[PDB]
Amino acid sequence: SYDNVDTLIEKGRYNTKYNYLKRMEKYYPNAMAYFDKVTINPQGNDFYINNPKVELDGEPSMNYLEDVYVGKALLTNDTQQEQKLKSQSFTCKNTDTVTATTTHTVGTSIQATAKFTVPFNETGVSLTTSYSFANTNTNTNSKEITHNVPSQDILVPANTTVEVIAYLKKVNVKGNVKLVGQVSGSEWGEIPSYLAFPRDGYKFSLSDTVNKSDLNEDGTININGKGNYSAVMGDELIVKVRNLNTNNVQEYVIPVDSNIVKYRSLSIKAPGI
Amino acid sequence: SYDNVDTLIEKGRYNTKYNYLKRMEKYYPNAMAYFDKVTINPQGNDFYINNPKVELDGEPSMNYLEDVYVGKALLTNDTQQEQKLKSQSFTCKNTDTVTATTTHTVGTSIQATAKFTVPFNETGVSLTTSYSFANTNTNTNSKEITHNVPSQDILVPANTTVEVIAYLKKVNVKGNVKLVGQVSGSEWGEIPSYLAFPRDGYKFSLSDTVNKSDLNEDGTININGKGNYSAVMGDELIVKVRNLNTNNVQEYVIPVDSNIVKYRSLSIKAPGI
Amino acid sequence: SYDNVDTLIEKGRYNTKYNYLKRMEKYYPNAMAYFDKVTINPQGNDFYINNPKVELDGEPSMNYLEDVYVGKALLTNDTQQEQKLKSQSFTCKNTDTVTATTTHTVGTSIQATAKFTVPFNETGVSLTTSYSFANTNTNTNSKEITHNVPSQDILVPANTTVEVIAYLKKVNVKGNVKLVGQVSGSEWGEIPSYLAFPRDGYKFSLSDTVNKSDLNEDGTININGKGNYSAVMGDELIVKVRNLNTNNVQEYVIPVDSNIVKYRSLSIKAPGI
Ligand SMILES: [U]
Ligand SMILES: [U]
Ligand SMILES: [U]
Ligand SMILES: [U]
Ligand SMILES: [U]
Ligand SMILES: [U]
Ligand SMILES: [U]
Ligand SMILES: [U]
Ligand SMILES: [U]
Repeated sequence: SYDNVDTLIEKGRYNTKYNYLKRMEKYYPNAMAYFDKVTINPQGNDFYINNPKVELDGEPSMNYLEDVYVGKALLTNDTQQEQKLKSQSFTCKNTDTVTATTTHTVGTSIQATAKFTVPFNETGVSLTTSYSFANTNTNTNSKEITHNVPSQDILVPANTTVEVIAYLKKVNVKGNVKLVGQVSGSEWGEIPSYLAFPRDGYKFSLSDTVNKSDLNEDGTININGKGNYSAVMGDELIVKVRNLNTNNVQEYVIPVDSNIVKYRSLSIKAPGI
Repeated sequence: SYDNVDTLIEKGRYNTKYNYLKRMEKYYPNAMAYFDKVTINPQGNDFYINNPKVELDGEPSMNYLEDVYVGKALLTNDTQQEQKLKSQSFTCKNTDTVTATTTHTVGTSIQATAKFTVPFNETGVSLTTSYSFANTNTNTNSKEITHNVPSQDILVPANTTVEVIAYLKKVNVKGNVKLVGQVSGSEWGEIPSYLAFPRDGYKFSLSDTVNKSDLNEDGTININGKGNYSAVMGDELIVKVRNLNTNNVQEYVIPVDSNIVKYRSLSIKAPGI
Repeated sequence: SYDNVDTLIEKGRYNTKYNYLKRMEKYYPNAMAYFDKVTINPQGNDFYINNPKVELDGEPSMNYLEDVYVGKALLTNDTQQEQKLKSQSFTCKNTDTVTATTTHTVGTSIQATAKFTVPFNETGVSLTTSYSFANTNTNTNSKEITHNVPSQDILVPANTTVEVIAYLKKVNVKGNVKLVGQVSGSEWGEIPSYLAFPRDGYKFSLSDTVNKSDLNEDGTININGKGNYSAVMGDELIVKVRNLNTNNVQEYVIPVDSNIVKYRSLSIKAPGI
């Protein structure tokens, strides 16, 4: 259980080149001193990260960022009794975005990717990016959403005008992910024959660079990288209605009903009932 | 109907210099090849953009940005009945600003300007800048506003203290303008006499660089540039009162009544009536 | 009363070097002309700023910046009568920070510091930094706060589900400080003997570089520097409950009860009572 730079672990080439000169120490006593005059030429691998998944390192933090104005309406009840009065429908085209960086890669050597869906729906519109395990990429996805607020029925007391403001709250969800998976496989190369020294075909596994305890059953080895994200997305649609005689304001959420969000038609009471 | 770089269109000097060498093709067959050995020297113009107006390319977007704290008050009713209790008056000096850039000029050659008033009043205080049609200028205007909230009468139930918070909502209105107008007039210059070549006084209109269809009646030609803006301005003044026994909060807008905004004196009910 | 660069005032070395050559004008008429061939070597001081205090140059400005989501809860009353229903407790670890710069030092020469506590408590958690009088330092202090919201009792009408959102308002308090205090003391040095010129041990006070009127009783002299700040801190904890039949939302402040803020357990009415 546990490991973070595939690249540092692949320096178990160091093992092949050392043990190599160690045999040669019998044939010539100054063997170790030739450490860098002897080149070691990689020629391939089947290195692979299995079941790459991104997951939440910590809980997400959420801030209510801004409110988007969506619409306005005066509704006028010049009657001696209370009336149901209909507001107009609105359309807001608003964009939900997320941007996602890899902060600590998992080594550079082996490529991998994994989708991550933003842990905040609240509208019916999900949002996904991905992370690259092996370089520090900033990827950015997004989605235009059209919120269709239909007419609302608003009870308005007698001799009251009423101001109706509608707005879409936005929320900014930030957090830290960990990139994880189970690395397998081997490299094969050659320590080419130098002067008196013999050629040496090699093949090391990554299993054999750590410890049989750290290693799993199935033979792979766990890796972790780091990554952050920051998304901005719609939350509730609010309708605030204000009675222009008393100036009291009452607040209402208009609930939800591709990339088109339709909202319920509600009947709601203005302050003064 | 339609055109965007006066400057590209003024390269109907190219027309005068070409047609010029075209006549000379009879007298000498290698005329076109002297295209850049022959200089063309402008000497004046009465180019002019008529009725320059800025106008809204798209609807404005509005975000409720921040709330400015304006004041606080505890109001205490240690009586066995409900009392009208007066809050203190406040003054807030707050600044409404707008900044405005030209994003795609209309060509560099001819100067023009046009005022633009920010499409959001909501306080009694308007805000205007302008755009330069011919260079990418950022201009910034602003206005200090002093909001004078008088004493408010607050009904407070028996044996209730009440906390009153007042604040000014700010709103951030951003959008895209288009700079428009009707260009007229001409340039006059000279293709000075070179070696065997004769001098050639010229005068071309801008009308004669496009197409009689695109041209208007009156003879001018329509132009468009681009421009954005971003203003931050006051919207409603809110008074929130909280009943300290139940902790319910009720919300109220205090309506409006040079660069001094006076607000109404309202009578309002604390939660608990 | 009044003074702002100790450093400009210490150029009453200029006084010692001038008056010095003024005596020499008798012995040789071209004395003033040697002004910079004569070196003046400081060797010490007991300069000191007494009772250094930071204080508020203007009132603070406060913006409600963002709301931190703290928790969510559905509470369901599938009974034919009204029920008290308990929400779950939450923990929010949130950080209150302040950053503070010195904008106009008070001269570079003499060191001093003074603590400044942020003029906004509202949680039970104060916040302090300091200012350096003599260089333009940005210092930043902060405090993790854990807000412990216990279970709340929420009256919920019959056949009503109810959504409960809890959030912590943050506020951004910015303003300008003035760094003040009463400077005392002296420098002593030497105008070393050059060619025909005699050595001259000196000791000037700072008192004797301005005017006996500006000077105080006790002999010191008032100084002022400038400095700004910007803190971000928690204000009220809000619980908003929404009745899912009518969609009305009522709002509530949950009042406060080291770096651990415990909150009251309230009994509150959902909309619909
Ligand atoms: U995991
Ligand atoms: U919700
Ligand atoms: U509100
Ligand atoms: U237009
Ligand atoms: U309004
Ligand atoms: U509120
Ligand atoms: U003072
Ligand atoms: U408060
Ligand atoms: U609210």
